[PDB]
Amino acid sequence: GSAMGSKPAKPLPKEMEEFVQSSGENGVVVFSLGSMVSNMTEERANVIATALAKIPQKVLWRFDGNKPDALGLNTRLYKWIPQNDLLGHPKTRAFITHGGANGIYEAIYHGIPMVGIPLFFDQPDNIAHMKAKGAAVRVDFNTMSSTDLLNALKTVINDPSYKENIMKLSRIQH
Amino acid sequence: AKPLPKEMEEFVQSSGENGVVVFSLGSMVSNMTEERANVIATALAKIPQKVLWRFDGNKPDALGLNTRLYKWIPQNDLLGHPKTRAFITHGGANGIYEAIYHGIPMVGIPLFFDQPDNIAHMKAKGAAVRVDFNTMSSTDLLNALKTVINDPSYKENIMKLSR
Repeated sequence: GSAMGSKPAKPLPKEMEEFVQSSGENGVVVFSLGSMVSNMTEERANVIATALAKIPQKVLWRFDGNKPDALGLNTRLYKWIPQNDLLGHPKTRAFITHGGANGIYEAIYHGIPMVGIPLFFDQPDNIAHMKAKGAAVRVDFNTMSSTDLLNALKTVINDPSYKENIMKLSRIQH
Repeated sequence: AKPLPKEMEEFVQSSGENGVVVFSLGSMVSNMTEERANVIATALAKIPQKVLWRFDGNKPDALGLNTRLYKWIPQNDLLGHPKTRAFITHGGANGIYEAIYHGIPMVGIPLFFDQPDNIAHMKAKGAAVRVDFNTMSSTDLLNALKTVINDPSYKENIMKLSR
């Protein structure tokens, strides 16, 4: 019973696990665009915040800018997230991601369907293969409206075809 | 509710009282030259810790029996494991936050972007040593690892930053 402890650390930090548990039946959504667009224009952050505020899920958003004016009560901002641990949490319903390789692998591993928002580099191709397999919907960061993002979210969270398609990939992967 | 994939967990537990080291240069090091992979593998093979290396290229000839390659690692789960002794990282912000949160000292190998300044800050705080990916020899990397594992000031300094 030392100060460090001799057991593996808890999956989620203290307040974060309480926030996830408070989602009840609706569950949560993980939102991370990676380090390179954790800061963004006020206009883009409010488009996103407005969409996220309209789903009944709780939302964990990796974000470091100024708090958006339209941030919903269901949404919390985090400078960092234990992404794999959130994706493996039983409450998690969807992953909004830029489509990096580590994130897609964790999404497939844990069977979490995606809203893909590719920005740079391999990310457009990474999401294209997920969209092909029915495990993701794709939206365009620069031009998406709040309703565009909200519809993508509602689709991936509630239409089970996305969950089932990524579970097919999950069951091969492990 | 298990942080590590089964086979990865068995490897981590197999480290006994030596513990493990987590090595990840992130997404932008997809692959590297044979020459660099052998320099790294040679160094990693010479510590008593077991080593989990995020790596997706050709298996290095010099890969030690203490070292395993993974296309993907659960980085926060490994850093939170009681066996973990050090984190060799490119210096991405998320990894550094996790290392600070779990009290794990770092060998920083910054490559691009914010990574040089991220690692420079950790080194200034005594929580990291810094090496150069393109220049480092096997001895350089081995000495850095030995330092941050065996000199406790690095772990103690990063635990200060924790709170």
